[PDB]
Parts: sequence; C-alpha cells; structure tokens
Amino acid sequence: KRDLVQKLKILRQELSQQQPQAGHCRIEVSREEIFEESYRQVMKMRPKDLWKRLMIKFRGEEGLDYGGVAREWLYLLSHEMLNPYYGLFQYSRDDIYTLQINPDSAVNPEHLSYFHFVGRIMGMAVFHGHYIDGGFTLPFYKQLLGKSITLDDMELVDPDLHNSLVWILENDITGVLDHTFCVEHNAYGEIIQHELKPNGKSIPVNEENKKEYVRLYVNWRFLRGIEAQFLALQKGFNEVIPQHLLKTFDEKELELIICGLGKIDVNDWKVNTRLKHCTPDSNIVKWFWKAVEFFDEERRARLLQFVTGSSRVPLQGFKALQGAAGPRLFTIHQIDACTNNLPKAHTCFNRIDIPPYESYEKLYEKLLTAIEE
Ligand code: NA
Repeated sequence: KRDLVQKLKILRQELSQQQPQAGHCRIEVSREEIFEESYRQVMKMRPKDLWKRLMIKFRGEEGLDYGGVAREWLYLLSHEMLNPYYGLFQYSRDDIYTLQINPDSAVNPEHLSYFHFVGRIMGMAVFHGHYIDGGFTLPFYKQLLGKSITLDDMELVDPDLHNSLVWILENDITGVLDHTFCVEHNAYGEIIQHELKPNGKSIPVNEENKKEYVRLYVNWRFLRGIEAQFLALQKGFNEVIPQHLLKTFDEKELELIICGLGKIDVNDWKVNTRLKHCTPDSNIVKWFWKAVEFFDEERRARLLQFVTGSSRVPLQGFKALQGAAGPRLFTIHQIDACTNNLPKAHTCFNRIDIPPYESYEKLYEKLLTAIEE
C-alpha cells in the first residue's frame, strides 16, 4: 500500500489534462432538495461538461466562496445519494455496514437514470479528490474496473456457494452432482430457471464443463437481480473517469481512492485532533482516548461514523479529515451540559460535544450508549 500514492498522482495528473481550459459546470440547487435537483441538472449534461471547473450556488444563498460551496455540494449530495431513503442502496441484512444496490429499485421506473446519475457523482468525487462514505464490497469495485468476478470473490458474497463451487472444481463430481447449466433462484416468491449459456441443458461434467460452469455461475451470482442498476452506475462513473485511466489499479486500490481507509490508526487520530474548552492534560481528554484505545475496530468505526458521518479516513490520514466545506480536524469540545447527557456530534464539523463526566467509567459508558444501535 505504498505505490498507491504514485498511481493516484498519475491519475489526478491525467485527469487535470482532461479538464477543459474554458467553461464551468454550473449547478444551482436548494439544500433541501439537493438530490432531486442535482439529478435533473447533472443528467442534462454531456460527459465533457462534468470535467469542467465547478461553479455552484445554493438557491437563495450568496455563498462565501465558490470553492467552498462546491466542496459542500459534493459532500452533501454524495452523502444523501447513498442514503437508503432514496431507494438506490440498502445495507445488507447480512451486515449493516456493507452498502449494496437495492434489488427492488425498479419501483421507481426511472431508477436506471438515477444509478447513472450516482455513477457520475462518484466519478466527480474521485475527479475532485473527495472521499464518499462508501460501503460497497470489493467485487463491486472490481466490476467498476471491468474485471471478472472470481470464485475467491464468493467467500464473502455467498459462503455456502463458495464451498459448493470449490468442491466441484477440486473433486470428480461425475454422477453425484447431477446439475445442468440452468441455475434456479427464488425471486419475489417465484422459482426462476436461469440458463447460464445457450441451451443450458448441457449437464455439468468434469470433462471440462465444470470450470466454465463455475466462472459463469460466479459472475451470474454476484450481480444477480442488480445487473441493470450496476451497468448504469458503472456507465455514469466511467463517463467521468475512463476505464483506461484505471488499468493499473486493482479493486483494493480503487476502493481506497473512492472511500479511504477502513483501518483506523489511533495515533494518527490522536495527533490530528483539536481541543475546545479542554486541555491536552485534562481528564475528559485522557478518558476519551482511554476509551478509544479499549474500543475494538467495530466500536471505533461506530465512533468515527457518529462524529463525522463516515467510518473511513482519507488516504492522507486524519490531518485530511473532511468537514462539509473543506478540511476540519476531529474536534473534542467540552460543553457545559448536564452529565446525564450523551455526547452530541456535529458531523459537518467532525466535532463531538462532551459534558464534564465525573469518571472514566461514566465517559466510557455514555460514549458507548451514544454510538451503539
Ligand atoms: Na464530516
């Protein structure tokens, strides 16, 4: 994870060449309807338009500075669009941290147009150096790179199927298996017969069906139910960030440039934290970090998410932590409030407000109550 910086410098060099010298990508939207209004303006644009310098305005607002309005628009919109409320994404029943495409998104008939729009926004976020709070699986990113799903990819995705397919490959399954190139799935209460290739009444045999069976099955199973959604998303993304520019990246590296690091370094966090109304040596600050040191990786992910809106950190580390309009370091603000109160976050400012709790144990417990659930 060391030449990734150099890959990313090459990419952002080549993309700045992509930006036209003249013209702007103008957007004007209300804060209250940022998703729908951005959607309408952005989908009127040609891919060329999306590479232009951003010139953004919130309806009814003058705005301090264009650069700052633009960061804020990108931050807020990329935050909303990933919200299950809009119907495009959901968290896995299998894991409420993994983001996935909503397979029922078609209840909105224009759904594919919204997937295309989100793709474009993700592309513009990479183009302008912004990290989205992106919870997608690694095979999702490899699909974005134009790479085939592998049997290894099934370990997380479908762990029983993984075992089944590994067994098929590693053993002479002649006779026992008795399957064809037609796979069955229950969709919406109904059993669907899906042929993996023309005439899928070819029985699976050793005799070199089987390797092709597994490769077709695996690529079918990953995007199963979400093929059209994914395709539109990928198309929006690559209108902004052409696939040829990404040819030296693998899925792990793409994930890192899109949403940052999921491994939280507590030393980097500590060293890049600002203090308000509490000093480096005070109890509340000592106790906060003691709790963080005890917190496991899920608890740290929940804390980071609580305070900042995301559970991941910029590649550049905590010194690059993002507020709504530009860099804002993680901040602990000690407040004059009742000590029965929980910590309160302001995610726009990566700030946590902490009452003057009377012991570590009290701080520890109130902090856990705030971040679990
Ligand atoms: Na934030």
